[PDB]
Amino acid sequence: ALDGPYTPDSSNLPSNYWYLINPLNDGVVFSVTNNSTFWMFTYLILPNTAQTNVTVNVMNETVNISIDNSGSTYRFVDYFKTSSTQSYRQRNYLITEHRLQAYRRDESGNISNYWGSSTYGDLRVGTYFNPVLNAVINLNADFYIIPDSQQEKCTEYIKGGL
Ligand SMILES: CC(=O)N[C@H]1[C@H](O[C@H]2[C@@H](O)[C@@H](CO)O[C@@H](O[C@H]3[C@H](O)[C@@H](O)[C@H](O)O[C@@H]3CO)[C@@H]2O)O[C@H](CO)[C@@H](O)[C@@H]1O[C@@H]1O[C@H](CO)[C@H](O)[C@H](O)[C@H]1O
Repeated sequence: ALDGPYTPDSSNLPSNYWYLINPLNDGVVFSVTNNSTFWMFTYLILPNTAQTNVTVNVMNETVNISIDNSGSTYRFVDYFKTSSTQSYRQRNYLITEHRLQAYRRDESGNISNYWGSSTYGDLRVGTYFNPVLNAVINLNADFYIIPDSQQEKCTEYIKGGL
């Protein structure tokens, strides 16, 4: 149906596709930096994860972050900073039954992904207005590719699983 799966890869990805990651493992599943004003990664957290300080190696830095997930399903949590020496801070999250999240970089270089919760009723695509034109995107997960004209198909997978 879908093009894929492909093994984990880093590349300066094009803008006319959604990248549907299907991470086998928790932890860092996605990252991108422009090396100057924006660093972003997504951490997949298991259900019933009490608040924990964890050390992670991401985009060539060893950093410490807080993670938590008191829910009964998976939680993909976005972390960002806007300068080299800042600490990472949490942004949006996706609550989901499935090991699936999806990313797209728009033509202005902004990262979009899925936020919210299908079960709660506020699942949405949200865009972080922090351009990273030509930045290498690290997909730390097996993934599939979906043409940008087919966002509804991507949403279907995010909601329902593969
Ligand atoms: C107020 C509300 O709707 N709370 C929801 C909660 O919704 C948040 C999530 O969608 C997260 C995902 O990242 O985004 C939050 O909105 C962000 C927005 O995306 C940012 O751009 C903006 O800068 O900040 C806002 C605020 O941080 C949403 O607010 O999602 C949870 C989990 O599904 C819901 O349970 C929660 O609903 C509330 O649940 C409460 C008890 O658990 C109460 O029932 C309350 O009445 C519900 O509204």
